[PDB]
Amino acid sequence: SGAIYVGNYRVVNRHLATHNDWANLVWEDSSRDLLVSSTTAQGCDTIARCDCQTGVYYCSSRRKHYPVSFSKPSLIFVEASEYYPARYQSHLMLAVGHSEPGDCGGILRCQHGVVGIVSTGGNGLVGFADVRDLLWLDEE
Ligand SMILES: CSc1ccccc1CCN1C[C@@H](C(N)=O)CC1=O
Ligand SMILES: [Zn+2]
Repeated sequence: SGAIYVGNYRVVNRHLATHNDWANLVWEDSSRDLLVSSTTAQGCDTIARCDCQTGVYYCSSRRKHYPVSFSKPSLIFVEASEYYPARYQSHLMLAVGHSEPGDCGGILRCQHGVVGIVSTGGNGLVGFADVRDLLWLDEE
């Protein structure tokens, strides 16, 4: 689990969104595994606006932050899971790293701020849903 809190927005994995998230919905995209809801309190995270390919992510199944090299956001085939059939997920970046299903939501960050959140994985790979192109998260 986990979320990004920027401005009056909460960014979560679409497959982990709560009823309160759906009842306060701003935007959702199943192909990206992302959902954004509105919040009453202002958050403290800043979004990275860059092309970094190295950063650090939080892995809840290890209680550790790991430095990683990750691919550019792309259209990647993701195996069937409890939440989606086997399909292509867009704006996904892959890295070598430990992940388990409940690791979704962990933040990947670089020197500029938050880059995205854990969304996929298995067999020593971890995939992150990018948020750097969502410029509207910085305003309103
Ligand atoms: C850290 S994810 C992971 C790790 C180990 C094994 C399996 C997984 C993938 C689990 N997933 C991927 C999500 C998606 N974005 O399609 C939906 C879901 O249930
Ligand atoms: Zn950066």
